[PDB]
Amino acid sequence: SKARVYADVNVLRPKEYWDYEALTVQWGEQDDYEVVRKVGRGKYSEVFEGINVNNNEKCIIKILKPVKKKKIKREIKILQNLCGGPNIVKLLDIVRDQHSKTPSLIFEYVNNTDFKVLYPTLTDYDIRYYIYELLKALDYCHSQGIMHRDVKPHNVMIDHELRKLRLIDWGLAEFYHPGKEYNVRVASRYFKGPELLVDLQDYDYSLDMWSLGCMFAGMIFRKEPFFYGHDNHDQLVKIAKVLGTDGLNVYLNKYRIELDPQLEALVGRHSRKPWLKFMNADNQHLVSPEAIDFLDKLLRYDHQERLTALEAMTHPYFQQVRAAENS
Ligand SMILES: Brc1c(Br)c(Br)c2[nH]nnc2c1Br
Repeated sequence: SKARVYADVNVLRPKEYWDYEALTVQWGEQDDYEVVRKVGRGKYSEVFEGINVNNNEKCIIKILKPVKKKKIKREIKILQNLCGGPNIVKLLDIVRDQHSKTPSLIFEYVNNTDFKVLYPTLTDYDIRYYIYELLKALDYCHSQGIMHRDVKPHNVMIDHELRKLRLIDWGLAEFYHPGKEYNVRVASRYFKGPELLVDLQDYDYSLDMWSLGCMFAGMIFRKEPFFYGHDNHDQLVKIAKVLGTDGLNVYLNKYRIELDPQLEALVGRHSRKPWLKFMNADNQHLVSPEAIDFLDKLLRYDHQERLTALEAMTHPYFQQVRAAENS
């Protein structure tokens, strides 16, 4: 399997662009940034809200904990390559300490609304507007030969007050290379594409479109995790119960994959449940014929069949968002 679009972008670019292991970061000054309060974490990092002590501007400080070398360079190089792109979080500086305690990434400030409280307030047009803005980020990173791999509500920061959208946390992002076998342990369970669930390792940018599709279904149908599995195996079962098992079998046959007999039985046999069955009076105002059509073109087993981000932008569902953008 090879990406339908932007498959050879990294080949055409110099080795330095995509060879992140050979990256010699230019460290800034840790003194220029004070850490104020933790909004951060404990996976591969801690995120805080701080200020730039040279202009008093707020910023986001991400401190990398027990996450050794490869990954850090990888995230830094992808961020530098994308800085300036439409709706891509902006890496302002990269600092550390002279003596020991290591890594810290500085970002432009971002101001969120726990997506769980925001999504219910979104109107039909707001969803169209924000998904379209997210589409600009993915088409840009993809055209730059980069896969995000962790698209989910938490990583799509939305400042509704300012109608601003930022795709954050590129810690799981990677450069795309034709035929390369990637790690499938990426994304968050509910947004994992079928490829990752059946171990199809030579995936591509289309993985992000499946994640986007899961978010979209979740937003228009008012069903937060649209595909709510309990584990990686049960995630595939939940997907099969909606898309149907006939399409799953076609996909496996095409890419020559055979499921673990215990997983195959677990998935079983299911008919395709039409998208209209998730519609109700609660989400009615968000559903339309075009919204169902768009979603249908994103949530396809076969990654090669899914709409690319660019093609997604021209779907009729966005025609209004697109027009307003003219002058
Ligand atoms: Br909250 C938050 C914000 Br804001 C940014 Br920016 C992040 N980048 N990586 N992880 C992040 C988290 Br958690």
